[PDB]
Amino acid sequence: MKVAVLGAAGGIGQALALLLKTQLPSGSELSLYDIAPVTPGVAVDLSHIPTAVKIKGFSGEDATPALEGADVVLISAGVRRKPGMDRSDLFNVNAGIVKNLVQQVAKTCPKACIGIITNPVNTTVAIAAEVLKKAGVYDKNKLFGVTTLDIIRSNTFVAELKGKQPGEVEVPVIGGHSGVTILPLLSQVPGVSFTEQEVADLTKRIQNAGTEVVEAKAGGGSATLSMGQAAARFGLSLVRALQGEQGVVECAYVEGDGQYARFFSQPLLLGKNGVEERKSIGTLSAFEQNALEGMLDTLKKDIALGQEFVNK
Amino acid sequence: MKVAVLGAAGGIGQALALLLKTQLPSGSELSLYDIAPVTPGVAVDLSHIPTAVKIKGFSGEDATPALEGADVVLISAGVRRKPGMDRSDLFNVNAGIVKNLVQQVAKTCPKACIGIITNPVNTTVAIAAEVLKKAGVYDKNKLFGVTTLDIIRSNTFVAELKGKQPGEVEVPVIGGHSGVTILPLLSQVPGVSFTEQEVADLTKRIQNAGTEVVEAKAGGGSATLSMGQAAARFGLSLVRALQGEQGVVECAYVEGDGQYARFFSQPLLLGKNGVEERKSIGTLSAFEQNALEGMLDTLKKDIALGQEFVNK
Ligand SMILES: NC(=O)c1ccc[n+]([C@@H]2O[C@H](COP(=O)([O-])OP(=O)(O)OC[C@H]3O[C@@H](n4cnc5c(N)ncnc54)[C@H](O)[C@@H]3O)[C@@H](O)[C@H]2O)c1
Ligand SMILES: NC(=O)c1ccc[n+]([C@@H]2O[C@H](COP(=O)([O-])OP(=O)(O)OC[C@H]3O[C@@H](n4cnc5c(N)ncnc54)[C@H](O)[C@@H]3O)[C@@H](O)[C@H]2O)c1
Repeated sequence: MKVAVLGAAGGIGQALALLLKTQLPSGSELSLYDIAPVTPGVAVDLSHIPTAVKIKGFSGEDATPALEGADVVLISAGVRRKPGMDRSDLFNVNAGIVKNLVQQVAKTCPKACIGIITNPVNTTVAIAAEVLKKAGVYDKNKLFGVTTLDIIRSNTFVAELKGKQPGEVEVPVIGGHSGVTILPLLSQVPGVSFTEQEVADLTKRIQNAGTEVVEAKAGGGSATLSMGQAAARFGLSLVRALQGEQGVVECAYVEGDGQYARFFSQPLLLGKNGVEERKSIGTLSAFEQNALEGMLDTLKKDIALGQEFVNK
Repeated sequence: MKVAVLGAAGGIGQALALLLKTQLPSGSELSLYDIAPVTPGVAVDLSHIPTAVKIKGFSGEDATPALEGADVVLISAGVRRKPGMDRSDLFNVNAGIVKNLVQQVAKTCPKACIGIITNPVNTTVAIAAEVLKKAGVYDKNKLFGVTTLDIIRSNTFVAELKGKQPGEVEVPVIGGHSGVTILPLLSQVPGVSFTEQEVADLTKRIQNAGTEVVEAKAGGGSATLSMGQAAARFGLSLVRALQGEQGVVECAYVEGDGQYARFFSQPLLLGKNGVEERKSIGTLSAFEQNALEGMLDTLKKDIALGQEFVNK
């Protein structure tokens, strides 16, 4: 596999880089791209680690070199929010960045699996899809909004509440990636039960976890190291599936049948061509049904904002 | 085990943090300290990763909280060099930082195993030893200059030359950590042979690898991600030995019998009390014997500079 990381010099990009360098299968290639001029030196730094993964870094305005022959592209370029901001407040700086980078992907490697990490994900994934459509090159099985951080956050918060080993708990999370649209499916966590007070409290802690880190960093940024970890998990799942491994399933924000919104995050069976099947969200509790119904008008306004930017 | 990282908000500290969070044994504690006010937020970021390792971060002028009950302390605080500088040029900014932090270690956790990562290591380790002596608390089996990056750099450079799997080659490196005092023992690499031209060229590439990254980053710093990786390897070796694991051996810069200089890096058998035995450097080639003899006056000037700072 070749994996390209666009936005490699940032806080997220460097942590992701470190993890992919040390965890990608033997024989893999990793290319790093960022406009920042330190980027080739980030690749040299990493190239001193003894693993059988070839790494090169690229700088400047053209990402073509990084993108040639890429199977997976992971996009983490863009600005972080400051205390007192919402994710949607990032639209004005980041919409242009994502539009610019996906046109480059559309020209150079239109068959790659593309993971959008750039905030606000609910909207930027729709920007990506519209760009790829205009280029005559959209495949809805190969475009992903990366929501994996919500998953590993829920796993951590549940295990500590319920006295479980953190690596042993997996919770499904559906919806989107904003404070209102993150819905952890706590009724479906095997082997654990929660009171309704535990469900309310946990769901809030999970929805507000991004603002918790932003507040804690005090103007020094948002989640970088945990997000690096989450994105490396998703990327390695993509790579595993693309190499033919069976039964790899991840939740991600993806264009589907539209039963709830155009884009919606749900569990997905991954295969050699991207998403193999979009799995059922299953049976919801009364809390979960209610939370879902309540999020739906905010979700599709997020989507329409993205499509607007590209189509007007 | 409790492991404390002093200098946790820097480029090295954050990569080290990420790796220790994800790789330390279940039941471990990790505390992060830095004067930078973002540090508690670095710990919150990391605390969202689902592993059974407790993490807390501390800021301000007092490191006591981070240091209470620590078994291993890893010091990576200090300034990076810029293009055109030598490691020794960092003495004026970094000597004070190391003196300050080791006095805090001497008060709070005098029985911890201490790894000095701060440059220039040949000199700063001697600063550390003199501080701990003045505090009546020096144990020469528990003070380490961290040279592991020279090792993993050599492993990478050899494997690519000789068509080996990078994870399968281990090369002993003795001496110190400066351009003149890094001596890779290429005559002792099992299963590989080198021409004398290959030995000269490889030894140079290895000695100048730090300047290669500094040049490549263009004022954006020195090696951070690879150094994080190297320090995490050393820290996990320390932890393994302290928990009673057998036959863990690492090269590190350590006060020994003085046959070459006061401090000298050589292979060490690690045990429950720090270094268990200081191993023989073995039989040297004619190149290696010569390189060793030639480095010795520079090494002990490095040492005497450190002792001077503390003792005058
Ligand atoms: N939805 C999610 O779960 C999720 C996850 C991770 C990140 N994100 C978003 O990703 C972005 C990450 O920011 P960060 O924390 O790494 O901040 P950062 O400022 O540390 O990193 C951002 C990088 O983008 C680079 N950059 C800007 N435009 C570029 C372009 N055209 N091409 C390449 N590089 C360019 C910058 O030079 C920088 O290195 C934010 O929008 C964040 O909110 C969202
Ligand atoms: N000998 C080796 O192999 C080796 C290995 C790694 C690092 N080093 C040295 O370690 C230092 C690492 O720099 P970096 O690349 O991370 O640069 P950086 O600037 O990114 O990080 C340094 C950190 O030190 C912090 N700091 C300064 N004084 C502090 C103090 N009193 N206590 C706590 N925090 C404090 C800063 O706020 C910063 O976060 C340099 O001297 C480097 O040359 C040497």
